[PDB]
Amino acid sequence: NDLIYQDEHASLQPLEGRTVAVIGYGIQGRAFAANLRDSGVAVRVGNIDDRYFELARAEGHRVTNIAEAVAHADIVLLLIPDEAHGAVFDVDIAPNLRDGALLCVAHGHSLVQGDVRPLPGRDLAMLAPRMYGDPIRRYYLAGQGAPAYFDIVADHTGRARDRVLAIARAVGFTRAGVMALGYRQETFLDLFQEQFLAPALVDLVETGFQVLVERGFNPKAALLEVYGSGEMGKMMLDGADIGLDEVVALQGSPTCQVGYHRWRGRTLPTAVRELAARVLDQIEGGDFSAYLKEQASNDYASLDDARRAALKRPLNVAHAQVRAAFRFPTEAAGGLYQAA
Amino acid sequence: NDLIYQDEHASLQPLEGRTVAVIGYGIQGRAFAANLRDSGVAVRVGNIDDRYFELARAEGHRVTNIAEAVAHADIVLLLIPDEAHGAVFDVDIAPNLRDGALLCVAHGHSLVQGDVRPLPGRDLAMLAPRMYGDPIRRYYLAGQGAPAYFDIVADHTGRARDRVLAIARAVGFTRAGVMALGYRQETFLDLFQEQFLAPALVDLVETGFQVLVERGFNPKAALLEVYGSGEMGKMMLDGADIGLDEVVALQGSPTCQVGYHRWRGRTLPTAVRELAARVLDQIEGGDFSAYLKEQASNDYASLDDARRAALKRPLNVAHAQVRAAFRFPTEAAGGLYQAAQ
Ligand SMILES: NC(=O)C1=CN([C@@H]2O[C@H](COP(=O)(O)OP(=O)(O)OC[C@H]3O[C@@H](n4cnc5c(N)ncnc54)[C@H](O)[C@@H]3O)[C@@H](O)[C@H]2O)C=CC1
Ligand SMILES: NC(=O)C1=CN([C@@H]2O[C@H](COP(=O)(O)OP(=O)(O)OC[C@H]3O[C@@H](n4cnc5c(N)ncnc54)[C@H](O)[C@@H]3O)[C@@H](O)[C@H]2O)C=CC1
Ligand SMILES: CC(C)CC/C(O)=C(/O)C(=O)O
Ligand SMILES: CC(C)CC/C(O)=C(/O)C(=O)O
Ligand SMILES: [Mg+2]
Ligand SMILES: [Mg+2]
Ligand SMILES: [Mg+2]
Ligand SMILES: [Mg+2]
Ligand code: NA
Repeated sequence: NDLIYQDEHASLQPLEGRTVAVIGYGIQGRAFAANLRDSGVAVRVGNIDDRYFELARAEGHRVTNIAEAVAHADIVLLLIPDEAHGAVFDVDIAPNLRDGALLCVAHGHSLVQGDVRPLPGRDLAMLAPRMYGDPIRRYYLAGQGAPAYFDIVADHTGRARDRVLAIARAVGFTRAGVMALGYRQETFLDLFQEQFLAPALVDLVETGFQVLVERGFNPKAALLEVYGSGEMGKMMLDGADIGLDEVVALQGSPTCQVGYHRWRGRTLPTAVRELAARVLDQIEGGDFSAYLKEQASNDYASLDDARRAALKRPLNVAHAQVRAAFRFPTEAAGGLYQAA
Repeated sequence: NDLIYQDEHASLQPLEGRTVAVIGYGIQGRAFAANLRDSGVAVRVGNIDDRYFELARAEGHRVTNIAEAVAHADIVLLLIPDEAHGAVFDVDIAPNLRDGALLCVAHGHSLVQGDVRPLPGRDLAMLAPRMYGDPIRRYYLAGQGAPAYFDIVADHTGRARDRVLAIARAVGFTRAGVMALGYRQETFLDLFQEQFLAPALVDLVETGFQVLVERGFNPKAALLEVYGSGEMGKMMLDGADIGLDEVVALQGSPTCQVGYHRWRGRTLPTAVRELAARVLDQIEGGDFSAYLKEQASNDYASLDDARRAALKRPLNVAHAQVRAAFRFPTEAAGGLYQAAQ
């Protein structure tokens, strides 16, 4: 039976007189660092000598190297890329982590790989948000939050749970719900979303766009319908609330609803389900983890090549033409991470 | 090259001293009515004797039967289901449409089928928003808009275009962009999104949930990752702004990016391409239109059954379980259609 913590199940008492070192000031680090400060938690940033160090200083944080941040903290949040956990743990964290100190990862990968490990006298946990940085930050400022999963891997102090959930509460996850889930399950689940679901959603949008273009439809209009209008985006985000079939029922004309229900449950052949299983086997079997380590140890040059190639795909050429000629509703993001 | 109107390309001058009859107070009707009212346009609602009639009165609109609203209007927006257009046009609109009056549809279907036709002495246009009612209304109140396609079908007065684009500005569509597109192409494009893409997107989310649960993953966690968390919804909506591959490049960890690009462009078999082609054929050759008419004739009895059947699929059973347990952040839609500035 699932164990889910909300605001009534956590407090900031565990953080009284304690310092949190946010290690890394990237997509997660910046949001955690911002939300912790605004919740009145004493917070530090530990970062290498790169652009994120300068950004942290620009947004008013105490910033040092990782070793000094860890040395001066009761709670350490390791929010750097997963392939870099091993070296930073062995060289910078493990040697400097105080007795009774808590170390938290935001993803189970490094724990499954044995790159981050329990240490005598210290607490090890996962607090893994189900959302990226900007949304977590905007939700927090509007008195809301996104969900998280947590796992208490090692608890020498016996106070690991209260401290992990106090961190979750300070960053806002308890406003949605923080659910117990093993670090190993979170790893395979998270990598599945990234490797099957997300690529497949975009491939499907792209297939809609490519067929419409081949069949002589206006490319701007084809792009707009398949996601560019924001309509498929809204259906999916409104669907998160009330349900996907329920969005079509509430919001679709009878013409739309009859069309939708003619093909609902019939569009995908069994080969899609079978690829999903192949992707899961690769994640669980160690094949992905090996591929990731290869792709990593060049400062991700093969990823740079892929990101640049993607921007010249027809869909993305058409996106730039539509966005130049159609204004999309956005919200000002300036000072979003400065003190509330 | 495309014809795309924004705010600097339209004005409210063509609506000075003119009345708009909104026919229907549904998803589109309620949104048009509110945005028109708030933009300082005199508006009336024409509606049959159902709950939408009472809703329009409760939200403070002048409501009558369709015939009276049309008879007292310079511009008429036909915002009822597409299969009801034929009988309402013949009985309520055509005999009461003033000389020099404009009739607009928000979808090209009734025009393709010939159920709404040009009338001597009058203007006929399509103004088809690329968005449903709630977002249209929320965007408007934020000083933003949804995109729309327009087509001038008949222009007796010579003022059809100015008036269509005037309505578009009043409702907020020109804050995004209003593009000239033929009613026939809008019909097939709009139906294709509804009949191929939207089902495929939900079928794919469903496949994700099903494979995870059948391999013994926590059902609540599986539901959350495939859409329930809002993350995949946020990726698609943010992607509308900056691009889908760009969202993953800006917001995804290096782990996420390496995984995404390992399978991006390799997930779908050719069968999904061929299905989209099959759906376009059914739409273009009149097979869907025949199907919709058989469906409409039953008072949408089959639609009621499928809607109730869908609530019992494991995905939607897991949805209610997740939503009872996790709080999802949403704005109060309660005041959304109340009078504004
Ligand atoms: N991307 C997301 O929104 C989410 C991230 N996570 C997890 O959170 C953690 C942080 O991920 P992101 O914020 O996306 O990462 P990111 O790509 O934004 O990481 C940037 C930060 O990592 C530091 N960094 C990078 N390589 C380093 C190295 N070799 N040594 C030291 N510091 C280094 C940079 O200085 C910078 O502060 C990861 O474990 C990730 O799996 C999980 C949930 C959501
Ligand atoms: N659903 C959407 O978000 C969008 C709809 N459209 C188009 O807008 C038009 C309106 O569709 P929705 O607002 O979604 O429909 P809806 O299902 O919300 O329509 C409800 C309204 O239609 C009236 N109505 C229903 N049957 C009627 C009949 N037989 N005679 C007279 N009035 C009747 C009701 O009294 C009520 O006012 C359609 O042509 C549709 O294709 C296009 C763009 C977006
Ligand atoms: C409910 C969403 C997915 C579709 C709404 C839409 O854009 C239409 O043309 C219609 O419902 O007829
Ligand atoms: C950017 C979206 C699709 C994913 C963000 C997320 O949930 C992760 O675990 C990650 O980036 O590593
Ligand atoms: Mg994730
Ligand atoms: Mg439609
Ligand atoms: Mg549509
Ligand atoms: Mg991840
Ligand atoms: Na429903």
